[PDB]
Amino acid sequence: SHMRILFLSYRFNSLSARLYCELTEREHEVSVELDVHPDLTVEAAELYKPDLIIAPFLKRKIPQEVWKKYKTLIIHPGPPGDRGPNALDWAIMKGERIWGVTLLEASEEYDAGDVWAYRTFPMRFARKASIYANEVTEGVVECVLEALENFERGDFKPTPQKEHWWNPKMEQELRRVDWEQDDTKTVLRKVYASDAAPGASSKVLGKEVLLFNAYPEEELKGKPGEVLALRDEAVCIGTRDGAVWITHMRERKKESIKLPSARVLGEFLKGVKEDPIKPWEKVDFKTYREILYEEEDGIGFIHFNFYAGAMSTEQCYRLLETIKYAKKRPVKAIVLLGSEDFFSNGMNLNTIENAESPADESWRNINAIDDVCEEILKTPDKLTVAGMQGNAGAGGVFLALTCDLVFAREGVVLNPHYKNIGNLYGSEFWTYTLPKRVGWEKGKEVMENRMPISSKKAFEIGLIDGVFGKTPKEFRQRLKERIKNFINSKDFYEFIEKKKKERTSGEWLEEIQKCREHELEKMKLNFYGFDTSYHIARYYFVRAKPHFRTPPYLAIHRRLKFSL
Repeated sequence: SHMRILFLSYRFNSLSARLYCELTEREHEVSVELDVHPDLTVEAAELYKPDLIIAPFLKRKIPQEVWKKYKTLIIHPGPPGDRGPNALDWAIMKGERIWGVTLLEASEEYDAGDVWAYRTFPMRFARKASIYANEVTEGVVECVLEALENFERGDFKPTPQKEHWWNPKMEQELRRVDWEQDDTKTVLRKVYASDAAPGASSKVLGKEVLLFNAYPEEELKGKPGEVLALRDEAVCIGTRDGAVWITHMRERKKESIKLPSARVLGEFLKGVKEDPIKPWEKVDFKTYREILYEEEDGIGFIHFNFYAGAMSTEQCYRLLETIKYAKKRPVKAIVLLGSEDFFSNGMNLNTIENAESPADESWRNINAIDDVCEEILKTPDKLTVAGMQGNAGAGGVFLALTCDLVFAREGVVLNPHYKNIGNLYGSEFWTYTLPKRVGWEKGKEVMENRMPISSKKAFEIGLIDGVFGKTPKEFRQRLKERIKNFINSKDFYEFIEKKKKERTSGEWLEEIQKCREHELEKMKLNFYGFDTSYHIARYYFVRAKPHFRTPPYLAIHRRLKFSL
């Protein structure tokens, strides 16, 4: 059973990429056609002639002549019988305690098809994007693998829907945050239901904005809608009964992009006081903590919750400060944990796109990331560990590889390449870390591959040191257990005595410095050379510019020497 499967996807988003990994790593073939026009979707089915069509992420209705000719399965982010385009938004706005995902056949009426598989799960009070990236994606993977088994046996009959309900597209009026009428929990619900799209509309300091990435505040209080403090470019705003932090906003203009709240609001904030909290401080009330540092059992853990996994120049320097602090503590190991949803995705393209000179900000950002990487590498007397709870890509993958040990949760998706951002050369000392892990030949193959790999595949090829745990929490618990065991063994003290010798030698230090210099000269060419392929790719990505065809690297049915 080696099937030829066609994905229909609005964008090749995280769910599409997770399912791509699960299917191709089982030796099925997956071709992708992006959702551009029904005529293109029809042409792609006729060109590729799939065994099976899966639609992980649909915008347009599938043309009748496709799904009447090829078995076509649709992913719906709600339990059986739920119908409509904003299933998750409604489930969060309504406060459902149980939700689910359904794999169902295409049909004439919207979301009416017979059910092939479904999974249910308890709801978290959390951002829509986090539900989609964790509970929904894990459930969808189980549905799809189950349906491939059913499909190959050949006598499967799906289950028609009995009871069902329809929720229309959710309107902004329902999402809009009113600082006077809404208590903190209501603000949270509205932002969570709208994050990472379309955002919850609001007014702040006179500006019509969309709100993203909210956190409750318990100490600071004031008048509803008053800005009470600034902290790492997040703003804290009074609610009816309290206060809420908003880390990111987007103005409601055509050209505008999602940015840290301080950069959107700008001069309007003049006079607000920064309310700093160091990551290593203990607080016993709820508040916004971008970076958290905690010690347990001789291990120092650094959580860094950078929105979208994107690390701006300033977030890099804040992370560096915390690594430096940790390296002065009496810990045996330092563990970089990122956030539950992302380890890191590299440079912050939005803050780069927003800068007066994108090229100068790119140069600032890559040097900031490399300063973090350098500090990690030059840690002679402690174990360094990257714990990837969530996806990673571009410079974020190579940040992890500077750690002595790299572990990832099961189901993490990796993009260890730059082919989506204008073929950047990359830095982060990859010319040192990558061949030490896979060899030069395979390392070059890894960075030429534009398609994603799973953390299981990354472990099998030697790119990372282990993969375990189904959820972020389970992964953190097994990670701590495994590190705790190592640092309490004789093997750890032998290892540190060797590392102390290697990482203080002049030879090793000149080696890593030469790798940084050579990488940065290439990135300098990328950022400033006459070829501006990097800037062009960044513009299309940050601005979400639409596609007018499916590139051949996605569409196998549209490659030059394609036949049969």
